[PDB]
Amino acid sequence: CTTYTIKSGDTCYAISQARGISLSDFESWNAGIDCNNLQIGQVVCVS
Ligand SMILES: [Zn+2]
Ligand SMILES: [Zn+2]
Repeated sequence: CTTYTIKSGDTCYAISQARGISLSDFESWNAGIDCNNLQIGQVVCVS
């Protein structure tokens, strides 16, 4: 897991798209993450 910290206006889709990964793979690395309720400062895996 490469970590990334959620910033204002971030979405799981935009994070995935910017890194050239599928949103499904991103979800598989992020244990039931709630993509419609992200918190500023939340830490996610991007690899
Ligand atoms: Zn894949
Ligand atoms: Zn939700």
